[PDB]
Amino acid sequence: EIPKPVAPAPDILRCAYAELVVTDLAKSRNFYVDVLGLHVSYEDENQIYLRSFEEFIHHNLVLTKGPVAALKAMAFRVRTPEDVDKAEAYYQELGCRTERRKDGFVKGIGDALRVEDPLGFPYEFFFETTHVERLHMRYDLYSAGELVRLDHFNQVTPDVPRGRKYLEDLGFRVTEDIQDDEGTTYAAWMHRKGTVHDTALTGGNGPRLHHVAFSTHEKHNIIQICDKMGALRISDRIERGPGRHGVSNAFYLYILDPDNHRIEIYTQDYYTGDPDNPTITWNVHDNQRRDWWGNPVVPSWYTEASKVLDLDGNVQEIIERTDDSELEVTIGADGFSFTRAGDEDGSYHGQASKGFKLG
Amino acid sequence: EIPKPVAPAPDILRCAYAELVVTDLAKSRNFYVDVLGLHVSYEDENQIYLRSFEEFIHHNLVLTKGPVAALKAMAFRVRTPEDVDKAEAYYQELGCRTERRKDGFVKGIGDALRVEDPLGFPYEFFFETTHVERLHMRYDLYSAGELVRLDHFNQVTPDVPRGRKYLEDLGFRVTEDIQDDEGTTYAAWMHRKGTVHDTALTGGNGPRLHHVAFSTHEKHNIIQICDKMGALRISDRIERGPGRHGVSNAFYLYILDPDNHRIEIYTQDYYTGDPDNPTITWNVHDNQRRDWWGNPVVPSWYTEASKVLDLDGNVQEIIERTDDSELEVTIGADGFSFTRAGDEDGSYHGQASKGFKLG
Amino acid sequence: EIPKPVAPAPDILRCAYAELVVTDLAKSRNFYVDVLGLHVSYEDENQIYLRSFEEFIHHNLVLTKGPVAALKAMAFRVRTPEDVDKAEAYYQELGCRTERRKDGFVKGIGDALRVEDPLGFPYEFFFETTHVERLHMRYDLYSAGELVRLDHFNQVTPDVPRGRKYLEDLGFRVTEDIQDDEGTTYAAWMHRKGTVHDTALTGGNGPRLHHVAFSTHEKHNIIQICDKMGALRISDRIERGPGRHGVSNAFYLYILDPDNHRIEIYTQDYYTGDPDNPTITWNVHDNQRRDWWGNPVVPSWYTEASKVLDLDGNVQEIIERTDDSELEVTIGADGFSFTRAGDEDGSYHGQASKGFKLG
Amino acid sequence: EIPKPVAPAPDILRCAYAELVVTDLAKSRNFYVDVLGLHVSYEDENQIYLRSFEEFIHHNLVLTKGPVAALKAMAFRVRTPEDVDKAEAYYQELGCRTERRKDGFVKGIGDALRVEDPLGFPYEFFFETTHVERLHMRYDLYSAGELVRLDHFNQVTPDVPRGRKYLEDLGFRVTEDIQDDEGTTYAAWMHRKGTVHDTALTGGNGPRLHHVAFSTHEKHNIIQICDKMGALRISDRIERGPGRHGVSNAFYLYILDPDNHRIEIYTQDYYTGDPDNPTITWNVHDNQRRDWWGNPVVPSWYTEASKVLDLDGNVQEIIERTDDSELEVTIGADGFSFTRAGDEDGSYHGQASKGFKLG
Ligand SMILES: O=C(O)C(=O)/C=C\C(=C/O)[N+](=O)[O-]
Ligand SMILES: O=C1C=CC([N+](=O)[O-])=C[C@]1(O)OO
Ligand SMILES: O=C1C=CC([N+](=O)[O-])=C[C@]1(O)OO
Ligand SMILES: O=C1C=CC([N+](=O)[O-])=C[C@H]1O
Ligand SMILES: [Ca+2]
Ligand SMILES: [Fe+2]
Ligand SMILES: [Fe+2]
Ligand SMILES: [Fe+2]
Ligand SMILES: [Fe+2]
Repeated sequence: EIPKPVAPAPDILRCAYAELVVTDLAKSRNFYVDVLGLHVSYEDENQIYLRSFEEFIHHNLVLTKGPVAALKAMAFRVRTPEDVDKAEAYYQELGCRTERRKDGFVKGIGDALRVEDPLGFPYEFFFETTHVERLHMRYDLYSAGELVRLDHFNQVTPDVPRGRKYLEDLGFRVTEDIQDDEGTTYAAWMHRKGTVHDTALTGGNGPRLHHVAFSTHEKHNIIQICDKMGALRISDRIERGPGRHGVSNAFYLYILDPDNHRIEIYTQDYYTGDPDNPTITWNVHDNQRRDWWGNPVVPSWYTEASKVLDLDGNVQEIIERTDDSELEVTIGADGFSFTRAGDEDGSYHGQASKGFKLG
Repeated sequence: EIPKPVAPAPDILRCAYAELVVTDLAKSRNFYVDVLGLHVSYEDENQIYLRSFEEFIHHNLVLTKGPVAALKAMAFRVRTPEDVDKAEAYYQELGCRTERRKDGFVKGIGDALRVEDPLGFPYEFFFETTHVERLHMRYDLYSAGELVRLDHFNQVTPDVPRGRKYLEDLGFRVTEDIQDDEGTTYAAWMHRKGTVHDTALTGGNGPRLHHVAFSTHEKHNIIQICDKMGALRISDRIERGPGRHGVSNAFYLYILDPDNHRIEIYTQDYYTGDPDNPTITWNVHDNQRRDWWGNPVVPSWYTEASKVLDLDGNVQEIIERTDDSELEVTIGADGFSFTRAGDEDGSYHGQASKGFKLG
Repeated sequence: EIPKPVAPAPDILRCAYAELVVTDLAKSRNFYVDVLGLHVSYEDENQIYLRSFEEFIHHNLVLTKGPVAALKAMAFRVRTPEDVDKAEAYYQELGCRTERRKDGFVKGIGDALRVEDPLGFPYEFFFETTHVERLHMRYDLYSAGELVRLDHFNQVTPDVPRGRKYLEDLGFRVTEDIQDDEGTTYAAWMHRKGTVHDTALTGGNGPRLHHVAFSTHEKHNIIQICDKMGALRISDRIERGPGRHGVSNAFYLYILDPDNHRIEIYTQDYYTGDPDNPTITWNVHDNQRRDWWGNPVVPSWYTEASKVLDLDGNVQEIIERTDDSELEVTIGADGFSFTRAGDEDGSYHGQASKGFKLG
Repeated sequence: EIPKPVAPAPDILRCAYAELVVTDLAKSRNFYVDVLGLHVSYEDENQIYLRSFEEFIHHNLVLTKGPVAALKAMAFRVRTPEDVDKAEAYYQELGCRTERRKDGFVKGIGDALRVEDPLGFPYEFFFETTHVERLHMRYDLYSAGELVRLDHFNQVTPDVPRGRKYLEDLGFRVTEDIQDDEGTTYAAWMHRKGTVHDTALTGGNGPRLHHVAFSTHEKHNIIQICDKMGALRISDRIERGPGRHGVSNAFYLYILDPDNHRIEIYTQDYYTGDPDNPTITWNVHDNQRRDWWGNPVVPSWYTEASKVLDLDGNVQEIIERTDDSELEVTIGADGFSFTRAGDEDGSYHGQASKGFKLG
């Protein structure tokens, strides 16, 4: 569907920051800085610029006050200045709306391209950025739940193979995926920096942003987040987890900000930088693929995701998935999942694992 | 009401071991030894004797081959040889059936008393025991999921207040409980050794044994047990967890052995040895009381538990609870739970937390 | 030989708090509160009262402004009010000075007895204390190096067997000790609460206070204290560690406060509550006894310790040890230590392990 | 002084494996397999092939029986089969001895080029390697001390700047170095894979191999290695640590194999893949540069290192450093180090930190 341009792909380094529209800047500030302990690079009455403990670029998260909570841009750092020109020609050849600012769209970023990409997502490409104090040895500042890096984004899109091919052309390498025996793809993970992923597609009504993911050093740092959320009596904002993922093998947690933007806390996946890095495909009915301990996937995880904006700041039209639903085929009334393939013991039919059905 | 005897209670030091009857010895061995890493002190075609990493007494668990899987004895060590006589007098005055074996009921234990207690539970009291090599610095043997001590038992009984009074008289001090505003007690925790408990009472049809708990050093050790069960493709034997308890504050996991005896893995509760240790009462509707992160309590946790035997080796008849059911008042069709008292937001009506209903 | 009184010992529960005299109260506040994260129960111009994360009694540590930095009192909590009576009668029979104050010596303590004990140490015994908010679930307050309990004191005294027998009559049970093949005892560890110790004797010139130890939950919380002191550029106040102890098997770290009072951080020793708990004796020349990894023991650890005060607030006269010196016999010019008993390989003559002499 | 070739550099992915010659195969196997838990990919009477938990290529270490313990090859994987031709051309232009084997030098490596590089080190470049089962989710085989990846090499060489420029032409990017005000360089670290390093240069008599480094997931894994070595009564084989590095910010430990080959265990350094990644220069006298906590650097760490072999299997002649010795300027009789720059308090003159002097 999406052809490969003749123009060369920009050389993408890694996911770098997201810009999220939030409704109430103070309430968001409490969440990101007071609960989560992210580091303020800059803030005013309109925006809060936040970085992780080990980051030296200006920010990993920008929160912008607005009327409608949404993703405004997912940004990728490119290797050279010229790569911003290479990105522009690329998305031009594709027929996508693009916007170039030599001065950047946000503080702490220089020359940048924003695009409405083929999947309806607002991507940013940029090289130039304001270096700040790298806080990686500032143990006087370290919190028990310290967020040390931006790791990845996850995008909800109807047709996964279509998006996958397009990301592949752009230079992302696919590391794992979820399929069924009848040829349906439910999800795919792909990378540039040599971790399991820098972004990922999740099958579903799209464009929507599923989540943004930050890394911690150790599993006990993720346990601390949960513990702190209990003490602040906000455990209702813990959406799902903690657990160990099947796909990626990372220890994980999903939480929800004031505007229901989903944040993932993530640690200890594996190295993927070799070009013949072996791929891993999971069957959708495998009850260890998402939570390795067989714990049930929370139904909100499959249905809820953030709005995304176009370049005029307007919410993008959602298109409905027509391929089968992961929720439905695993935990819905006609779904099933298994612990050992072909074994009736430890399998679930028409309900989730651990004795639950959908609420 | 169980009367306080005139006879002095045995000075109980701690929970010491449990004797569990199992149907297939070889399968059971694979779980406790090969999966969980417990250390064999003795075995034959009929029994397996197992101790934790820091134990010096002969064993913490005895698996005994039998035709019906059940708790045969929950054993407590007492401070002196003389306390065994005390225990016999005490139980006789209560009108209970007792049996005394000067050379013990199981290997590695000397003079012992077993009783059918007023709650219908098979308790043992002993002092004499064969000292073995204490493995506390045998780091050459240390597993990534190493089980380091026996921590507690947990008992299902229909009338908690009644059992509580009897256990206080016996010298246990209640450290935490769960109650509602209408007079109902759903569970109680009680100790001798200065941790949160040596046993506890869980409201339900009983006598049934709810679980036996072992401790790890660190939270990562419990994570590894989950990870290993995932690798062995027996995640369906993970019943509930891992999580942070409210009551007790401990990190925890619950897993099911081949006869569905429930085992808890536990770490990092607090010191309770001062005689005026503050008692903590939780409301039964508080959705952070069992799992602090608010994850739903799996239904089987409330409905399933092991049979217990009398002194003749027959299963004790089960007496139904008539008091309110914790399951029903919190996660049942007319149930209710809350995150913040008096707040509707993050409350649950007629269902479980995180988007689930009972399957 | 200190005689055994006819009067019964008081029932001691555990070590409870220390009172340290400090010379600059602001400078000390910065260390114990800002660096270490101790929680303030009460403060004014003259005194700071601090508790650990899991404590429900008023405080574990009192910092008292004064002219000469010293130990003012090491306090042990007793099981009942009448144990303070037993304590007074006990020490009086011993011929020791006593002072009783019905309203206590520091805020938050009630009826209290302080004594100049047979070894020159200021011991306190009390029962009454003001209960405070137990912060054990206050994870919104939890530091990456959080101190969770008061664990023990360690005293320096010239004649270890003499002190040992006195502490034994007083109800403490020896757990581990250090001796040589010539009859000399160098150190002894003894307890009431069922951990390795509540106090301990280190041979040397005394009465002096070697240290006060606080516990953490996990090994990484001790690592963080080190990492924080690095980031505050006060690494010169890390005296020794971190490491794994041979004796006690605890993970450990020694640091120095503004007045050189030594503080230990400690986690994960083993259960000692059974009366036949197997005692362990190490040879003084075993290079794994103090640090299990063989790392050398810093000479200041052997030579430096705090002054103690008598009941009139004057520094106790120091009596010189004549028994052999641990320092000299192990790491001095004619000292010796071994890795494997009998083996010349991995032994050290006239120097420290790992390639070092003493400066 | 090493000129840049006109021939394009091979595209280097990462350090891949080391081949070490050992004198007693059986004893070396005990150390690497039974003590350290590395995984066998192939073994016979002459050689052991070992890999780390997360590796998919054939091996990360080859132990080769032979007369003199030494490094035989340090191998880097390249991007494409063609990069092997490029490396041959590159080194031929340098005037270095080369040897090309189309079916490789060791099992499970295909087309390979070995060389005697300008510093005298036997480098290998390959692309082709036999894929093996990636053990990253094999938690049934995970050890409490698990080694999860090969992270880096560290080479000892007399002229750090000379070596630095040659590695830079070869595509390695410098991340951190150690220098003094007089203009001497003592040490430099350089990468390809996006971590602090794939190889490093330590100033000293060379060519020697300083160490081979493996990563763990968490800091506790490294503490387990030290605990297990105390239990095996081989703590004398613990050379240095465990510690937090200043350079790299990684938690670390140095141990010694039966042939005195040094192994580093290492975790949690930071991301370096952006092309403008800030370089960090430390002053040689800063006592927090090597151990962040101020612990002394063991002198053997500076003086001892492994012989390396030329292409005929003969040991390479060692050239003496004429630049200043890091040992002598920091811990030698004329050296010094500081905690805070310019502050004499926490400074050390003519000795090491923590009250120690050179052995
Ligand atoms: O004595 C302590 O300090 C302690 O906590 C336990 C043991 C100890 C030294 O102090 N040790 O070196 O083994
Ligand atoms: O981070 C992730 C990796 C694995 C995964 N999953 O559920 O296994 C989902 C996930 O959230 O996708 O981005
Ligand atoms: O270990 C326990 C402590 C707390 C608890 N719970 O679910 O809170 C249950 C529990 O399992 O009872 O013994
Ligand atoms: O790997 C490292 C990192 C830093 C370092 N150092 O002494 O700081 C030495 C090495 O062996
Ligand atoms: Ca009610
Ligand atoms: Fe994710
Ligand atoms: Fe329990
Ligand atoms: Fe101590
Ligand atoms: Fe290194």
